[PDB]
Amino acid sequence: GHVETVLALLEKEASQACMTKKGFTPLHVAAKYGKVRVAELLLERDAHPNAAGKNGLTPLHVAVHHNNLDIVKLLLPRGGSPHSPAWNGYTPLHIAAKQNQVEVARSLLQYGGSANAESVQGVTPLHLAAQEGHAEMVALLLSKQANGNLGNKSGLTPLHLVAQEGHVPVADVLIKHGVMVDATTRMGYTPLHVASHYGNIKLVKFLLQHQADVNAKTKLGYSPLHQAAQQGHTDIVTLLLKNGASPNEVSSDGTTPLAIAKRLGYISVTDVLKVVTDETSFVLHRMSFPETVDE
Repeated sequence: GHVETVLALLEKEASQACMTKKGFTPLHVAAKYGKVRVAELLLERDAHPNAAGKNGLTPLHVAVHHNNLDIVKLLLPRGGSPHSPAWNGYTPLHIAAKQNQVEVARSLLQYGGSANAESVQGVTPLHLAAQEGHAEMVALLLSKQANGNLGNKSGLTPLHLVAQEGHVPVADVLIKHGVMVDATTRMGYTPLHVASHYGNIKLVKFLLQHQADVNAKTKLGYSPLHQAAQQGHTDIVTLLLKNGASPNEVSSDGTTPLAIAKRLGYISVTDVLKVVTDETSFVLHRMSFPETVDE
């Protein structure tokens, strides 16, 4: 970060195509190390921000990983990359949400933002924002207009992920906005099913209030009970049963919530579930897990 040295290098016309084996650009180290006085020097030679290496990364993507936003706010008029994805198809929106800077939403709001762009998985920036579910996100995301609950390849809707992490705040914000409470996955799992597998009574109570069905069955017969029993989360199973969840529902494999609780040797659960459950629909080991976005 010696700026007058770079001024000396400028008259010698060093190329701005200086590319390493890792795919870095001269803009990337200025984005990382926060040595930024040379940025106006780099634009004296009319630098172009659109530059993607082997990993397809942009100055904004490297900038948001370690944010010195004063450069980015001025790069945006200097032909900034509005919807640039990474090699993973990742937009700056959801990675900025996961990094969760306080003004990065305002930084993109200076231009705008798209929180529905498809990744290589099919996940939207709205869904990855809801997965972290920060405090300012549920306020700011309102200004952006996007599908409130957006499925992925799995069919995972923001509500589903919120139930997975059991973030009550986000689950509230989302229900208030009018997202689908019982949104289903490609296999047929709802945010209740998923919360019951998680075993979070809070992430289940909230959903009960949201009116997600307590007997929502999967395409293979698994219900939020079967799931709480396989998980061994007696708390969630009791919360379901108390709220009317049926305990005598046979799945596509012939195992009820009791059958499962038993096979898994969970006794605390088996005591309530086995008695609440009626006699097993059939005389007799495939489990049931909700979908999740891949790495």
